[PDB]
Amino acid sequence: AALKDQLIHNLLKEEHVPQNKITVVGVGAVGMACAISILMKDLADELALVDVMEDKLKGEMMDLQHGSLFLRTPKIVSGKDYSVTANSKLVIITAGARQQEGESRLNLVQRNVNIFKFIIPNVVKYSPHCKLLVVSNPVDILTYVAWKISGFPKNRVIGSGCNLDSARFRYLMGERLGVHALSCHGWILGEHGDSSVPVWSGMNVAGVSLKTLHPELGTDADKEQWKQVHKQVVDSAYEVIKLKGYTTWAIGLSVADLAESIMKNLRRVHPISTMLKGLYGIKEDVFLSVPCVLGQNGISDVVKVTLTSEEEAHLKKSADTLWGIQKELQF
Amino acid sequence: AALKDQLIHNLLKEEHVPQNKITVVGVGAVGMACAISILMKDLADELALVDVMEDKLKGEMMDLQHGSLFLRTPKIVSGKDYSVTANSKLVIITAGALVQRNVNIFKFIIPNVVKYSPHCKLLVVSNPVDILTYVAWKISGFPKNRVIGSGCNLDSARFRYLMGERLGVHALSCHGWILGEHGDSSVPVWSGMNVAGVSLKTLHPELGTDADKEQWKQVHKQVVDSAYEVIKLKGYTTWAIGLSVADLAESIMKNLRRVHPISTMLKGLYGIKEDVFLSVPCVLGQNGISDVVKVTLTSEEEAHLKKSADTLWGIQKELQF
Amino acid sequence: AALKDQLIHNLLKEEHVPQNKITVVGVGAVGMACAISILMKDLADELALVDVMEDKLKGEMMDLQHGSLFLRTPKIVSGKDYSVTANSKLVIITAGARQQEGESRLNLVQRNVNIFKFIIPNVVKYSPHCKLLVVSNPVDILTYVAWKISGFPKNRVIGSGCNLDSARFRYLMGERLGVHALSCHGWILGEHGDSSVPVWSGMNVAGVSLKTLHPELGTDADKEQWKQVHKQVVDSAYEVIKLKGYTTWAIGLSVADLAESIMKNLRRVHPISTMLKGLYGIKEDVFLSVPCVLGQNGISDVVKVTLTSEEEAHLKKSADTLWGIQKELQF
Amino acid sequence: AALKDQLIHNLLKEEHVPQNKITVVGVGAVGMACAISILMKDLADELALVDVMEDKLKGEMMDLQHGSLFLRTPKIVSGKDYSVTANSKLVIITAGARQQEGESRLNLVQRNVNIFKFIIPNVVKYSPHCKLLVVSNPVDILTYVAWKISGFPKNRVIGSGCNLDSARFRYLMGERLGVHALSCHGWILGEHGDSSVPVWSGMNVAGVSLKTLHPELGTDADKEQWKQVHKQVVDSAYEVIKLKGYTTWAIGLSVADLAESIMKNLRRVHPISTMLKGLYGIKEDVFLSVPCVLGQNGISDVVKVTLTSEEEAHLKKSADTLWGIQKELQF
Ligand SMILES: O=C(O)c1ccc(-c2ccccc2)nc1
Ligand SMILES: O=C(O)c1ccc(-c2ccccc2)nc1
Ligand SMILES: O=C(O)c1ccc(-c2ccccc2)nc1
Ligand SMILES: O=C(O)c1ccc(-c2ccccc2)nc1
Repeated sequence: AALKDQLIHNLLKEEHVPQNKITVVGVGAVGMACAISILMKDLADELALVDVMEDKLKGEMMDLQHGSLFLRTPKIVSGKDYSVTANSKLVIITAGARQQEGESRLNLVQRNVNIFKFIIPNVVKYSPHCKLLVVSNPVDILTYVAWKISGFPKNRVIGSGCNLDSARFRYLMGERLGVHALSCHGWILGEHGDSSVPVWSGMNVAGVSLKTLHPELGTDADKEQWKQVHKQVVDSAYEVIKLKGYTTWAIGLSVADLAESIMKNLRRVHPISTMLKGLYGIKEDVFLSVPCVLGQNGISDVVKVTLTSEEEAHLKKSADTLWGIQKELQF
Repeated sequence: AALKDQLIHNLLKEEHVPQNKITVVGVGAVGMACAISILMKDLADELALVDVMEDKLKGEMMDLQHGSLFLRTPKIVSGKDYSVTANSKLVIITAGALVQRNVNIFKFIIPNVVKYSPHCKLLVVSNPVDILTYVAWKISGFPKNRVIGSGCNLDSARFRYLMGERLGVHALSCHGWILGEHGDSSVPVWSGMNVAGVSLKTLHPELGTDADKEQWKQVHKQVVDSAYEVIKLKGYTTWAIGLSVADLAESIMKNLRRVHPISTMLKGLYGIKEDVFLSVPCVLGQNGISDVVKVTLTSEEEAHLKKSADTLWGIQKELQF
Repeated sequence: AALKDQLIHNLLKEEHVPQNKITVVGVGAVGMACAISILMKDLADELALVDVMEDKLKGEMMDLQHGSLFLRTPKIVSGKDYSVTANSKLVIITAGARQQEGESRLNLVQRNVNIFKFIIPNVVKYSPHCKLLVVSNPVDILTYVAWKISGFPKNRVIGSGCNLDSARFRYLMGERLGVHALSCHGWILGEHGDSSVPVWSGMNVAGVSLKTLHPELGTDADKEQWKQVHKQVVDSAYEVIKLKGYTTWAIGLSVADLAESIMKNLRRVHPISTMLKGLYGIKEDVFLSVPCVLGQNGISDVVKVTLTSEEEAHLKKSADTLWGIQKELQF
Repeated sequence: AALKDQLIHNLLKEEHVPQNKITVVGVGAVGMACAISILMKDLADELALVDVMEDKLKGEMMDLQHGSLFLRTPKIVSGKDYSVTANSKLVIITAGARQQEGESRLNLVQRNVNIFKFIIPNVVKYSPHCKLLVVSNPVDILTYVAWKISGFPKNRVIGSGCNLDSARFRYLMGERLGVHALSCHGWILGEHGDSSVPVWSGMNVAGVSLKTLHPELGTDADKEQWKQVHKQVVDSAYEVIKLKGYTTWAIGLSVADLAESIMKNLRRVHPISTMLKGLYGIKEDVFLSVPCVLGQNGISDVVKVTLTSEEEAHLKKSADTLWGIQKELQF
């Protein structure tokens, strides 16, 4: 009698269980950039969104759903209750507090810790086996906080870390050199941000080391000021925030790329933040960006880059800073 | 010599004439959704963004540029000056403010567009879209095949999604057309709704009427209201409109000749005698709209289109260019 | 210290389990067309190939593997031993014998049964939960054979059936109308091949019924002879075989499209062959093509097309003929 | 009134000109692998095939056309007559004479030269401004022949060169190290074939030089025998031919990737053969593979790789042997 039933004969009951589900936590501008980038690359057969702002959340979900004709991701869901995130292979954390003025660093972090104490247990409860990917800043610290709270082995807790900044570096490199970023290679490692380390000895096109051609590369004795590009990279995000208010598109694309490696088990190497106690001369429980092999089991291996003693010292300094801070957090 | 020249021997004096360039005018939430959707579909070898808000504009450009490693569009440019848009195949208009005001705005945007891309196709998304497509058309001087309104494209996609939810199948497999004037006055063509060539109206003759126990009529209402419901929740809409626009971009750039519910100057057809744009099923390719399907309409569906034409013309009569 | 261990520090011990594995059985031209199309649509994270021709098999695997740089499917495996197919979501059967001089078509069918008696139990053993998609001809009969041998519920055994033929029909429709195949709708249903049924009443563009515009559509009294469009469809495989000796590309593309719906749980409606006893007036255990909702559990629902009395008669006759052949096969 | 005219009202009476047309010359297994890969990457709005085997040609065209529903390339054409190739952006030559015996090299080349004397003039007649991409072996010599016959400037005449062999190298590299080929970097340069040059110095993951971790890399004294990996690349085509009779998929994928850089003006660096007189110590009109910037105007720039004296002389010798043969060609 009903039209559906007149039109369609049902032969199979529902067993409905997601096979490649991704959850994004937080629907601010970064969260939604990750979401659209992930939808348009067909990485998931289901997408879930969660946030505390219920109207905003429902709106974003609906807008995405109205695009269904143009996507190959058949199920998009959302809710404040984390049961909608259940059985995710990958859960991306973009939520957090924004540093107020006068706040102080340690105080900003703690407020983010307090948010994660609510988020992380809810993620783990409904997706015990997922990979966690943290994007919230400061990423290296907050990836640690998510690791400790979730109880997950280190291979399953990832920080986007320096992934986008390495992408920005390759872009600026390509602009100076007149070739596409895809063909330009450079690595930024360590602590996300201004303390991050541009590995000059690895920068090359077509296997041709720029440092071998141009020995001054990276020093202050450089007429071409290539050391500036790293600073350009670091500065360029705050430049963008100053211009449009925030950044979204690039980080979203960045995160989708990582998600691809994970969902398809590509085992590509990305500069991302991993718990590297024991490597790179690091002694504390700290996340730093190093070239990681990324696949369906998270970070399985790490490339041991050969660093100068200065570069090694930089990583140690950041490890001390990060640790000193984490030592003062309330969990 | 410079490091670049130690690394790279140049063999050709490079001339950059973009071959598959697309411009988005307006970097609001709609314009930027179009941009990112277009970028992720690999439709252009160059993207230009233009807006009057210079800081916002430069910020959006830089943000997209930073994602270059993950894209296949080698050049992204922007500026308030329209030289940056030069030689575009397709220029998508998302800027706007009424109507005589938009006329005044378009009186600046469109001639700037035509000056730097004399041969481009125009795609207007700005509301009220049927009227502004007419405006952009008159000011442009372009023949009608080259000026296109997003029209009922998204609302059809919304309708098809809601059809899919009700039937338990993907929107791709649910067919249905919303035509005419974009918005509250649009026409849900009940007679064409079908899955796998099976008319819903033939199975269920009450489809779309008040006596319809399933209230399919409310589905069209829900479509007409959905933008409003989404704005109420998040403040605006973006993703779906951007996706629907990139899909039109795709048919154009790849000369697909797919059929879309978009707004075209339909004088001479469907009984209309004025210069107005309404959504009908249009064949869309590298030359824009070259053909339209003649939907068989009920006598009152027809009178509904004629009414929208007189409504649009009534407004269009006033304006001055 | 090995170069690998010098370069890369291992942090995890992988027990590799494929999450979106597809297997193609038979690396003839049809099988390798399915394989390349599936690879270029990023539908799987692992591809396995099996065939009895061991050299040919290894050669195809290696050729595909040499392309890994340009693909996003990290693992391509092969072997005559079906352990390589273990834990496949989807297994595509293109293996078959070709007729000799010589033998009747029935005798040719039985030899394909004997081939399936070997393949199907091996497939089921290593992938108990997979869906089966049978492409080998005659496809309605061989899909039934696979159903029977496998013991799978009907929702999981799918025949490619009239999927390609409908695609061909839509292409020829679009050539006549000056519109892309994506916007021309029309269905070829029933038994794959000569006896297939062009459902004239369903043919439309933008929801405008051609039949209503042109009541002669598909009749002998039709001055535009649209029936010849169906005849072109029925003959197109033969025509391509006369010119190039076989067909590959189109069937491969049409199979990858079915694979997409399955791997991504899209629930798109495809004209494919399904066990339809109990529907469409059919009283026998036969597979015929009807519009099927295709997803991760295979065929969950079928659309009930309104058929004329003469159309129902063609289907029933097809069911009789199919069933008649099936009783004569040795299982 | 015809059904078409009842259904569709024509508003525009317009003409032809394809905007991103690609032509493939030769519908052997290589040309068709190029074609399907190009079709599935959405690189063209029109595809033309040409070959002297008219039935085969028409068969392949039809087979591809039947897959229209599943593609986004609206027009596929073919003909023995080159007018079908008019206004191509890019023309890919995969036609050539085969090997028999008693190779007076300047014979199975001079015969290819006589074949090109027919093809290339026809190509340039209908596409005066196309880029030429030669894949036929021997590729460095045949790219020179097409360059001479066409009258084209060197930037627009390209040979596939060592592009696939580098991809194979990066694949084998990935297998040894446990990471995807996309993250494994290495270049094979110079004369395509046995005499190609593995550039040991440039091989790396994430900017870490393997030669620097492992100085013996590439030498006979290499305990890990990485020299054999290059030899394995040089032999792989022969190994695959031995197994399946030819190679197709890998070369096709590699060629489509060059086509992408051209059609989208990506300016990526690929190891392809380019007329390198004046560079790398060479003074003759020959084509060798070096890292090239590839865009909408073909090869506009070359990367100058730092070579060992041993590597340099190896390239110089290749140049002289190529010229030695080219001298003896009758045009
Ligand atoms: O480096 C950037 O551009 C960058 C990185 C992270 C974020 C970010 C902002 C809010 C919430 C989560 C992440 N924004 C910008
Ligand atoms: O139907 C909608 O949701 C819809 C349509 C157009 C627009 C739109 C808004 C501003 C500028 C251009 C276009 N927004 C929403
Ligand atoms: O309709 C066609 O073109 C068509 C369909 C199936 C097959 C086919 C041939 C051998 C093995 C398996 C399948 N060939 C051609
Ligand atoms: O290296 C290879 O696998 C390889 C390269 C070229 C070709 C090739 C063969 C015939 C015509 C054109 C190109 N085959 C194999």
